[PDB]
Amino acid sequence: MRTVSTVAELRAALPREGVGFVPTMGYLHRGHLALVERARRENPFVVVSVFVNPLQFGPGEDYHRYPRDLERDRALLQEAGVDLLFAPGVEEMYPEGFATRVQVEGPLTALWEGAVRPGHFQGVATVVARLFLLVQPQRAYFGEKDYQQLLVVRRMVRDLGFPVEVVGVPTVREEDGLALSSRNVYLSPETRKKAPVLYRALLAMREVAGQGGSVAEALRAGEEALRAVPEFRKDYLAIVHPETLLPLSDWVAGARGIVAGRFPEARLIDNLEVYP
Amino acid sequence: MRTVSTVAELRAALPREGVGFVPTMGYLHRGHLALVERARRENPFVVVSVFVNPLQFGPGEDYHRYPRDLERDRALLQEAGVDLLFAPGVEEMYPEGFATRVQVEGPLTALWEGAVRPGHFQGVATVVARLFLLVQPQRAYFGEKDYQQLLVVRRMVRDLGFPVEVVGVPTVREEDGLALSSRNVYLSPETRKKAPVLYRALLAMREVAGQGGSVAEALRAGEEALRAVPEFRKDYLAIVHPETLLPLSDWVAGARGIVAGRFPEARLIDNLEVYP
Ligand SMILES: [Cl-]
Ligand SMILES: [Cl-]
Ligand SMILES: [Cl-]
Ligand SMILES: [Cl-]
Ligand SMILES: [Cl-]
Repeated sequence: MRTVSTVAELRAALPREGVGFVPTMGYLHRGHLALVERARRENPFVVVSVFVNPLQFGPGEDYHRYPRDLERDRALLQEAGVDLLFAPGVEEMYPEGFATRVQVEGPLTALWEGAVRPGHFQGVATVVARLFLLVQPQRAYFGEKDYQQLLVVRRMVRDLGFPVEVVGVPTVREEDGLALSSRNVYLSPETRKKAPVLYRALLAMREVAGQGGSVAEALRAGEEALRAVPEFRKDYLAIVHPETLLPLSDWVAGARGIVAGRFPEARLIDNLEVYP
Repeated sequence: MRTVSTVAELRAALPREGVGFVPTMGYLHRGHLALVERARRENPFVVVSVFVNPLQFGPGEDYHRYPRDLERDRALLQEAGVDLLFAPGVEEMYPEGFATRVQVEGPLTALWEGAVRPGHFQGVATVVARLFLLVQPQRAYFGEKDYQQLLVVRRMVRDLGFPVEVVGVPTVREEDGLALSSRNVYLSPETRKKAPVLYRALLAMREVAGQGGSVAEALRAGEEALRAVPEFRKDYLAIVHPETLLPLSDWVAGARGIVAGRFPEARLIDNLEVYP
């Protein structure tokens, strides 16, 4: 695996065909590797980027606190069979004079995570657009854990016409169900025990949906699950349309349950298909 | 030459390399042809788009009356040796659900045209980004007459990483100096006679610059020239830095004289290098 940190070397190290791409912010875990394997198996050349993007971190968030361990990532990727690792510095990605932004507007970015993290999706859209242009991938892989982000990237791709196939990969979970996330390291031993509540709430809703319950009844079951863990401050809990993320008035194939909230030392999010 | 109106036909007809691209809003004139000849000479495959982009027009502007005649444009491009003409409908460029925008921030889009036309450059950046992604050109050609627009496109390309070489082509003018423009068709016979005043003012500033006069002296000469035509209501007249568009206190190579204003039936703009 060749490691590069500049745009110049990146472009020269890239073939024009069969590129599978996996954008990440470093401090990789079992979950990221699932994306890399998927990419490795489907494309002759695999590229993974590691870059903590300042643009998607807003006021009051964890930019400087974000987990960083390049050598650990470089060793993990090298072993995963990745051909190219792009680990640029902030000034390589955003040199002096940088002033362009890409943003998906409307309900897709105004609701849920967009309401809790204003400006977050503009930062994501901007860095993804740039990465797609620098890498020119045939396929790009994203985790379903960040479902809204996945839809935002798909919308930007469809709207602007990027010739990139965006692939969503199922969420990797711990035995107790806690979705893997680099931010889980924030959790203390005690909070980690309560963390499974998000997935628990989501399962409660899927259960009602399977028993023939209404959307409203499913939401109630989910609310109750969360209420049992007051330490968890809920941001939102809903059952939304799989493509528009609008609250559902009735069930539709692919109905998505989404939840988010925060414990004192960290914020967590999760989602799951509740119907059928 | 072949004419296509859908993204599907476009992508299927495009080669992977050697594409020279000229984006336009139609109702072509000799000036557009200069861009086309430049692209034809420097590239094996030439693509021209004709699309009046609603995103770059304001509510009180001329979107509805903008000159349109695809047949005449086709005949012209046919003789010019163009390979592919992309003439999409609004529905094809911006289908239901379209919600993404691209914008260059800062003084570059806030000054001059950006102040007179709020949101104009976001509209330009957005459609150009999309056209670049659909066409995937090696080189894209723009007229220097819309100098600020040329810089904005260059900044977007530089920032996002578009593998596109943006070529600026010198302005084509009538014998009396008026820069050719599709909107010149709005001018009444009497106004057309007074319209050369913008170019005259620019020439007056270059004259002073060439004689060793100061920037301030050059501006006075330009203002005096404009005052000869009271029917012309100036938006701005300045001598600016060629890259930042900031007003100059002293001469620098590439110093650009820029002017814009309105006649009752049409708004005109023009610019010229006044130094050295
Ligand atoms: Cl990540
Ligand atoms: Cl983040
Ligand atoms: Cl045009
Ligand atoms: Cl316009
Ligand atoms: Cl307006």
